[PDB]
Amino acid sequence: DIINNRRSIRNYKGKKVEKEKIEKLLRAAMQAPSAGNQQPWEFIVLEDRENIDKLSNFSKYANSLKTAPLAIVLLADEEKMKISEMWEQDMAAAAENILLEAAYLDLGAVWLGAQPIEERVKNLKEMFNLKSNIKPFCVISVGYPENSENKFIDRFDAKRIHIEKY
Amino acid sequence: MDIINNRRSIRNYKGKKVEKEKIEKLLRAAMQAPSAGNQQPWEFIVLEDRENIDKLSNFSKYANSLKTAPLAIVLLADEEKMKISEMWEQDMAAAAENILLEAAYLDLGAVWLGAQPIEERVKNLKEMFNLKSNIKPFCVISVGYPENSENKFIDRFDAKRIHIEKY
Ligand SMILES: Cc1cc2nc3c(=O)[nH]c(=O)nc-3n(C[C@H](O)[C@H](O)[C@H](O)COP(=O)(O)O)c2cc1C
Ligand SMILES: Cc1cc2nc3c(=O)[nH]c(=O)nc-3n(C[C@H](O)[C@H](O)[C@H](O)COP(=O)(O)O)c2cc1C
Repeated sequence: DIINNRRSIRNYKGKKVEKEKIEKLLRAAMQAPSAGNQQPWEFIVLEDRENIDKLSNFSKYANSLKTAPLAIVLLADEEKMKISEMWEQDMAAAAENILLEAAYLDLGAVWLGAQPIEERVKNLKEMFNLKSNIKPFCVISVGYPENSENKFIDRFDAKRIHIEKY
Repeated sequence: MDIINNRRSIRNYKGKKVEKEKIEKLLRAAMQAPSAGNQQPWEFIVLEDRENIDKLSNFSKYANSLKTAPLAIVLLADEEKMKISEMWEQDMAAAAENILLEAAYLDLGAVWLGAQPIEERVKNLKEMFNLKSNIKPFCVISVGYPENSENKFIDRFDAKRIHIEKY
């Protein structure tokens, strides 16, 4: 169900995400596959609404943060990268696990892209005073959904399937 | 439902073919992934020909799982579908993760075989399938019924990775 029903939800109720749910989101992230099992992820968890609202300024497409009770900033540590070529993929897998787990827990979430847009990456580095080795990846805003639902939109397209050869 | 915890990289498979219905479900799962701009840039080559699958193992030094796999899915992205080309690898990674999770859900084993951005691997996949310039190899996923490995929970949680409010 969660693969079909997971949606980008950008509008939230007032109430906080339970600490037990926050932990489950982070556990889900850390179960992602990673190149070389390098597990390069670090996470900043925000519940301070003043700071979440400020964080909404990191990009032009991050307005969901203005009502979010929770934000999770996904970062990768260069020093942990055995296979630096594929760190974005590791982080994307972790992000997708968070999104799916959020839907499982009846939460709404949306992936707010950062890497590799320089102005976004720079904003996140500055906002969190990040060391040179700590690379911003994305922000996930999370809350209980307002009006929007985790409901199935059927995106299947058989034209994307090539049998044996392109 | 414990699929996020139990999904493992499975690199050795039984000879049993993956049922047509399960193949379709894997591809459906891929296509439900989020994507920047909703650009949905993905294309898939599905292989069940064992000679072609074995040949495909040569694309990388880390693709030996294909030598026993009854199914391979090559993930590709089309430049001409990209509205936000800066993020296409992320879209494709989300699709790959959906495949892997759906595989575990269906009692299958799978492993992500990285390609992009390793030039030799991408070049080998382009050549093997004679791809158009705009069709970019992303990865290969080998899939089958597990031989001597399991989808089981290896707990990778590390609380030191969690920073509260600030780094
Ligand atoms: C981007 C990426 C590329 C990967 N490439 C390979 C690969 O080429 N060959 C391989 O055997 N495993 C590959 N893996 C699988 C990882 O080695 C595996 O996820 C890691 O060892 C953790 O084990 P798990 O998947 O069981 O959690 C890749 C994983 C990721 C996310
Ligand atoms: C790499 C990536 C970056 C994204 N960046 C943003 C973003 O900055 N702001 C936003 O509102 N949504 C963002 N999204 C969410 C997409 O717009 C969304 O996945 C797409 O419209 C499909 O809708 P769905 O998630 O409901 O399936 C991003 C998604 C991906 C995978």
